[PDB]
Amino acid sequence: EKRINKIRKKLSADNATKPVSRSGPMKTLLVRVMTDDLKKRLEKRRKKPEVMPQVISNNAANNLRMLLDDYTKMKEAILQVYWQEFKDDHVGLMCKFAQPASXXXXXXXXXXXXXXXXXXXXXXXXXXXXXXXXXXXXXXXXXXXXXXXXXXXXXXXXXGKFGQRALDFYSIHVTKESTHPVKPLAQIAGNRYASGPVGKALSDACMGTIASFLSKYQDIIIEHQKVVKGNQKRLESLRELAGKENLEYPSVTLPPQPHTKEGVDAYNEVIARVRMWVNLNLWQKLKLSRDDAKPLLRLKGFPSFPVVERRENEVDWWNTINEVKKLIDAKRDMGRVFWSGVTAEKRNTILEGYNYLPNENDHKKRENPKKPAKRQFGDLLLYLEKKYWGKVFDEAWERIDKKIAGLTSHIEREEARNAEDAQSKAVLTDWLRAKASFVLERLKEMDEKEFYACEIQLQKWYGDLRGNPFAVEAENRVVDISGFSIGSDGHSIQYRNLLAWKYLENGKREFYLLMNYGKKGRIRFTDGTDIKKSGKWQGLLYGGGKAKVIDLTFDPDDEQLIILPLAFGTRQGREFIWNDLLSLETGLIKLANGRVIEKTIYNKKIGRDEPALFVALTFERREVVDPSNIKPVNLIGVARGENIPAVIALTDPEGCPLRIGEGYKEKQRAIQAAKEVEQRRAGGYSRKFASKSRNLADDMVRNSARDLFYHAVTHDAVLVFANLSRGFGRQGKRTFMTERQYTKMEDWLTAKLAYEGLTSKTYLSKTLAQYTSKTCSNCGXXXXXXXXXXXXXXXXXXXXXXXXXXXXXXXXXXXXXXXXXXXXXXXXXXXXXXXXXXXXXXXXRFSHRPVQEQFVCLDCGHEVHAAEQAALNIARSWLFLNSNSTEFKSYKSGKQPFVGAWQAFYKRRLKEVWK
DNA sequence: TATACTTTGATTTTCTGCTGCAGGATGAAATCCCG
DNA sequence: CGGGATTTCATCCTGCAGCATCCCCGACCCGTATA
RNA sequence: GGCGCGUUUAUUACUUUGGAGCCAGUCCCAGCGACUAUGUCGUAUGGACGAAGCGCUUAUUUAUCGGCCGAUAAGUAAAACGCAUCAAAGUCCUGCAGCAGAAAAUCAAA
Repeated sequence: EKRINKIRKKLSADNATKPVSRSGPMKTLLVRVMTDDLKKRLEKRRKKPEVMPQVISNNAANNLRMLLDDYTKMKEAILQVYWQEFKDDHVGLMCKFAQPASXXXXXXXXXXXXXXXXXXXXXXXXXXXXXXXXXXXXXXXXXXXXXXXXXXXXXXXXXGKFGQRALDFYSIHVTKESTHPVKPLAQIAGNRYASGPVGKALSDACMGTIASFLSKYQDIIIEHQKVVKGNQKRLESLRELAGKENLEYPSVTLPPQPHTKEGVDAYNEVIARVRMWVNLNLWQKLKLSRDDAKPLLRLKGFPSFPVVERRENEVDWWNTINEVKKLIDAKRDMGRVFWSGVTAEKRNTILEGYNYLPNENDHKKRENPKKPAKRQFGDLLLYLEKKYWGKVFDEAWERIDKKIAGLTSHIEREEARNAEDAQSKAVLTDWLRAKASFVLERLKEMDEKEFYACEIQLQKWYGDLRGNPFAVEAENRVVDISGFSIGSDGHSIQYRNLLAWKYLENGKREFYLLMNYGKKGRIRFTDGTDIKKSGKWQGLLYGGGKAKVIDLTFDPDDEQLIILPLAFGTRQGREFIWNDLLSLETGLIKLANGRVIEKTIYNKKIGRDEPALFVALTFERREVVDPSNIKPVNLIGVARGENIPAVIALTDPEGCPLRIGEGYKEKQRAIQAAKEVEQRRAGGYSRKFASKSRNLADDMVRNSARDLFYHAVTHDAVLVFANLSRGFGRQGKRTFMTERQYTKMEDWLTAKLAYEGLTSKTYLSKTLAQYTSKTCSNCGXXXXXXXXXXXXXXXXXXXXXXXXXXXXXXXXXXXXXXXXXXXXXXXXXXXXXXXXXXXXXXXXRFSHRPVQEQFVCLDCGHEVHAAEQAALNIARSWLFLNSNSTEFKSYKSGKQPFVGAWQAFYKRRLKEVWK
């Protein structure tokens, strides 16, 4: 009773249905094309198929290569010419992509006392439902709608929404007229692809991409205007250094608002220089806390123009290896006169301060730990200093040169045979960096002028040599299928693609995808109804608004007609090809769009270089359940977290009364530990678990969304989430992006709720997260007053005591926190409390949740899991918000804050009906 | 009893993945060549 | 002069919403051994 | 960690997550540790080599038993079957950015 398709057949089989209004919910297939290895997978089994289905016929693959390669070339040409348009005039291209308005009317005016940003910002009281005042500027009425007031209500020059079809791309490059000199269908594709579907799909893709770039660029220009205003407001760093008299000058002026991309680089360079100076001379040598001298923020978020502005820094491995060896062996003789020279004492400071000699690598936890190869050279230097300082350099150089020669001979004999050693490359780079950072100490002692030039060259070479043998080339290749429609004259296929389903022997089908992107016809159709055991080839082409299957006649020929046999499960087909509730060939689902994707999938037998072929037909729904349900006895309190996500508590409607996805952080910590142990040695990543964590996270999100949806439906309940303010994450030091999923569960639950009809007003509600997980379920904050008296505060709720136990660690520490309290209390206590952060002791002992699972109250003496207790607080916080009893009249009139009003609701209802 | 050592700040060079935004999920109609 | 291939052309969405919620680090980076 | 079966997720074969099944050694290269130090000994860290279910029918080769072949142990090869072995999920594309991981430099804090 706990599968997902049982719940959708519980929803869609107890109340009525209704058609959609304008658009619908979208799903997508992701079927794979049966090339050859999908048939090798079939002739390897125990039971074997009756009909060994089909294979890509070795000519369809060649024209797919031609089509995808021509498509990406045309995309790069269009994006390069609009990049050259964008670098010449920002606001011109922004005004080009604005939109048309609609089919409006004779709206209002605001010419006087209202201009623009970059020319007659009019107005209209559009929707009279609950929100009007749409500005919608003109002179093509560009729907400008902005002005966030604050200091000046200035409306945005370009519109509130950049658009896809604003430019009329099919009046430019693709048409035979219009002497714009860049024509992709003519110059690049060689005039052999049809200028119908190719030009319009390429239009849709390129214009959607530049619309997304401009729609990000406008907001980023606005937010960098705010950040540069705040950063000009934060040059009291010059005020403090004169205020403390200890520092002379930073000597740096800020540029204006950058606006290009390289201005952002110069601006953030100056910001980094000032920030490094502030950390070096104010945060450390003068011991100032961060939140007294606020630092300069960095301009982050500036987008780049999409495809053309990528890096492509590709270099070959052995040539850079020989370059590092050339730089090392050039300066060998100058290193000999240096290390045989100056002192014993200064040279010991070089050997000890620059991390050569091993500090504590002897802690043998059942063999020593390994050394980072700048310290193995230190051990060899120590042994040669004992046994043998001029000729120590020669023996050290010969030994490390023999190690280097053995490593490069092993990599040459293993790389150029069949495979990649994949770890000894990293060790060769580490030992080369060690030889470099041993040779360079003439320059790090004599003159630091040219020392930094060779250092940044060696840093670039080391970064190349460690990262570039693990970089992935060969990004995905997509072509689009923009719609399935019969033309105006009812005998044609506009966009020239179909879902075929040639009939097999008994009753089953084959389900090809037919593409005809050449400059010809080659597909025709009338109608049919027979079911004979041959190529009925039917089709589903969506005539007008109606859905119609056809009888289709064509011959497989090597000029056009990409014929892709699909491969999918019974699950995907049962879901949205032949679903017995939402059938095709009736119109309850309709196909909308399609692709063809050549992406790199992982094949286990070799490395990941196995590009497969997926299709991805995307579908829109047209039959939708009408909301006439209530969910009264409901209040399922979804309380989310990173350790255990989605903790569940179910109540009654008055408020009186599961750990979905329990073991989850351990699994991703194990995957992360595998990535980290494969990253330290063997400097890259080993591209096998390059999608393991995303697949685990997706499986958890979708299984937990299934479980939340199940417990919502079968117990006649409404889920109650907390307003986590999307984008919510811990965002610290050891905080991986794979456990930031407080938004993803809500997104997937809405996506399974938007599909199959419903909205976020019948099974999903959201309440405020203020002071949940903090109030005990039989008791009542964050204003822990330490103003009460050093021996023992008595608090508000009755009386307390002292005698603590603070377990502060991150080293080797623990405390009883009373003797230290008396030591920090001095005597007169006022001077103590002025000069103590010893409130941290009380806030570490007397706090709720000492360990980050449990909970301890301060007047109940109660122990709860603080996740079931958080869930009950969520399910009662929503019951407090929209129930006007007495106390929600307060906090809307502004009488009390939220805390006292919620406590007065809670302890009144805790004695009344225990809620 | 301090001097030796440790983790952590801030710049920088290379790569990776995962989320978080923004575009989207094109049918209808009208011209126009062409043999 | 109809068939088939190009060219244009354009469509809707309103909402109100206030400081913690996730985790955990700080705290003491001063401490601590030990020569 | 590696290698294979395949069931349920009310026409097909896809991408995944689980459960269960069987094998995880050799110093040949390299790493790393100790030093009797331009090397010797260890350590399975990485490449390379092999290890990767069982049972029932049918043809055979070898060893046992029987006075042309018959029945056992092993091995070969084939097809079909059974058991170990059992449940779930899928909404994608494009493009940027932001975080985090990983070493590696430089300048400092106590």
